[PDB]
Amino acid sequence: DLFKIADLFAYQVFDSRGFPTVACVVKLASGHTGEAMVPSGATGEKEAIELRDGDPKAYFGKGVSQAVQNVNQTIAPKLIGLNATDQAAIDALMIQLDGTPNKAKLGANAILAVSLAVAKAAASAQKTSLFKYLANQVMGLNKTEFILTVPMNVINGGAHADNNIDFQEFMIMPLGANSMHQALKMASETFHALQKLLKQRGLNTNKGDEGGFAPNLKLAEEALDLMVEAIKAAGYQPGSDIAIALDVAASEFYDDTTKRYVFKKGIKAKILDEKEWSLTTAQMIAYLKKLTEQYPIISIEDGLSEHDWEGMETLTKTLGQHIQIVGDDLYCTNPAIAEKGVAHKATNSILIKLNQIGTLTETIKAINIAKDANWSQVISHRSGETEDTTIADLAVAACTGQIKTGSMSRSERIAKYNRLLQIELELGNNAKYLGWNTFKNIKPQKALEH
Amino acid sequence: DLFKIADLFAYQVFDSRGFPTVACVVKLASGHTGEAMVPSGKEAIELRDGDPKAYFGKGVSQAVQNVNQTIAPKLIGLNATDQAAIDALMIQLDGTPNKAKLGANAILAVSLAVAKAAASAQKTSLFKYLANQVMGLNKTEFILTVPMLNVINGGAHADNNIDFQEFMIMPLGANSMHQALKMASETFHALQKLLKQRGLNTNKGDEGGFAPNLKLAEEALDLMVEAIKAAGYQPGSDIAIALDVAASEFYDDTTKRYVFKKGIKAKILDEKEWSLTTAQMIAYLKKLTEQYPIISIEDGLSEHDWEGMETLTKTLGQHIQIVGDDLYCTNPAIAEKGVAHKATNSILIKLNQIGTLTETIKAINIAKDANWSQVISHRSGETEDTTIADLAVAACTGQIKTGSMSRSERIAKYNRLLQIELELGNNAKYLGWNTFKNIKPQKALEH
Repeated sequence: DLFKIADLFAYQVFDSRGFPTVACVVKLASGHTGEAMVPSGATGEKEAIELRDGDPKAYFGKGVSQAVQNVNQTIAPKLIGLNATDQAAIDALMIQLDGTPNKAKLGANAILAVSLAVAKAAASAQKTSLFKYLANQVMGLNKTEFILTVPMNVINGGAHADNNIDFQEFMIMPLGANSMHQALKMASETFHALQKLLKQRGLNTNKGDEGGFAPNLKLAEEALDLMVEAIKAAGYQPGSDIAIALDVAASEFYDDTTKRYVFKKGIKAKILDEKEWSLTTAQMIAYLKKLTEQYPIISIEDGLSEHDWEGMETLTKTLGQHIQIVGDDLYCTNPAIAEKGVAHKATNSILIKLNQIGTLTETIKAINIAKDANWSQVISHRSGETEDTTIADLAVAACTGQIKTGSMSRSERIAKYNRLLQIELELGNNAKYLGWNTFKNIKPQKALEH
Repeated sequence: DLFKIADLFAYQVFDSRGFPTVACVVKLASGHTGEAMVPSGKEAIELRDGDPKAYFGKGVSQAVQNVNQTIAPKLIGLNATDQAAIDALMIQLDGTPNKAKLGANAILAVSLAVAKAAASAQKTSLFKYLANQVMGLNKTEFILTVPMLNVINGGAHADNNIDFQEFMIMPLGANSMHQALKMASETFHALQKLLKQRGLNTNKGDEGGFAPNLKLAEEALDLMVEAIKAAGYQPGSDIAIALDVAASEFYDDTTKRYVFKKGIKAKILDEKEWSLTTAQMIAYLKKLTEQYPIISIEDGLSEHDWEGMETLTKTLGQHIQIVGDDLYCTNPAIAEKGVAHKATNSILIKLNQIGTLTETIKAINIAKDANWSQVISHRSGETEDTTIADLAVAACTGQIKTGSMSRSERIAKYNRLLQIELELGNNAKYLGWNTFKNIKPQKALEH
């Protein structure tokens, strides 16, 4: 049998931050192999459980030897002999074998490593690109033409940034391009113009975890002004060529005592008055609205707190007809929660993080829930990434038209972009970069498109 | 036929800094493929377009076209296992001494992709193919690489006032690759905590290290020793230090003095006291190796100071590794002069400085014959390509310089080394302090 699983094993490797993570290798009886690595975030509540050893004498508590052992001694014997193309059955087996909703027994990082390595081995054995295998064998979509991904992080703020800006991610989005190579040209040139801008302002140009900058800026508007200048300096038109996406990460500064959005970093640094910048839900929506009118902002991720479902619904009603409203921590790539988001019209977009849910099959379920709702699906990296490029093939296979996988530095990000270049080249006329037409969940304002 | 080249193409990709570089894909008649990408830093010429409309002039579409229009048609039908012939043909196809016509980035991409395709067609690991087919070494047991990891940056492209370029930890006390990287990982995280406590920036330089606003090289070395201890390890016996001084960057050819220009311009150093003769520079490096557990010095004197390099190698080289990097530029003809003059006891091997795999192996074997070590090295602009890990294992150099413990253009090499160690089992050995055959380390340092 060409697809029978012959060997399966896991071992500890490192992510892009130097923390341990899980690698898994699947070997088929034909000799073909698949290999996958698991990313890691900077710990959500509804996320599937990332299993860490918590030994203070080993990797400052972040070892993954227990997850690795769960693959080698618990999962692997159950999967030997199975046809590797039976993705849904193999994921179901691991789901039942863990037996908990959040994969706390085996660890989502054990399960996902196997889930992805099995698909890669099958794709190898079918002698086909991973994106074609995922599209046409796993998802059964019978596609010959594929949609390439408009990419969206060049300036950081928030909980893990060294500066006093409360929003978490400021991203550029080259929607005016008509090919993946032109989109990455736009992104590369804008990134390097931004680096020159920051350097001559006297700001630090060392790289944050996702390859962007965390300079000592005082205000979100100062970051947004600099991105507009970088776009212009690179020779492009803000909005029509390169737009802006935000990851507000509002859960991080939502004050649960007062039910207000408190811009705590700017307040504490004496940049912001504490009363003026302690915002009601209504005032926070009005502020996000204002930014979308002052700047070419096309997408807002986690603009309100995950505890503020009523506000999220109001935001999507107010702004979502023309602005992409992305739910990330709102759903945690959980199909059951995404369905509730669809019913309530909480967002018009979902951020898809493989390791937040833990199997490829469930991730595809979440993607299809969004598709049925005419939401966009933004396939996403984590702050701790690897050289693994699975999310590039996944985003192309599901024709999401959008990916969030980092800045234009650090090859745990760049490798996804290089993989997308290769996919575009391999497909030729069968690849389409839709640009502004990539959105099916919103109607972008014509003034913004051009 | 199994190894016949059927198709071959290049295309433009991005390195770890966001700048264009060359990728090449080789497909064989048997359907097997190899793919490589080229890093970017007397070197062979890296060919850039110079078009201001595109990538601030740093496009590589001419190199890409040179592969597609010039090299590819000449390699169709050739045996991909004949690395020496394919490399010789590309060298003649270029026709210049420094690959200025086709570009070293065009030629190296093909050179590497051909070898990976042949290894794929042989159903063998790349390091085994390189060792037993390309280098004909008939090896079953391999030496793993002691890494030297750049954790603090200075010099030309760091935004601080330190003149020395790279400050590196080296986990020589480990007895496995995975234990070596445990030591590296834990020390790197400890250093990060220490920098934050001191109010210093912890975002990353190009090679994944830190570039904090430090005033003296001794400050960086102090922090590294503290981080080693804070991680629970012994400076020296567990984790030693390697330097890349990059002295060529601040050697003043007019006065023949090593002028610590960054520290002088920042009013940290008095210009008279820190404009050092060759003898004072050697005396300074010697003192550093006495105050700090430094086991290796790269480019401690200028490439224009061969007499100095010979004196440094005779003064410290008995027990300190002295690495020639820009002194040789991975050039076999220049390496042979280094051997005859005993300029160093080690050579830094950069594939894209010379431009083919065959010439790189020639440089390595020249060093092997002189009882030098070979340090297989990354460039500051790397890719997710992990060729240097397999090359360093194939040649049993026992040493690699491929970055800090962050950014996966560095980490990918370490992950590949972990995979190689796991694959080989008892056929892999991490030699630790015994990895050095070119020096006899001081027992005080390694005990």
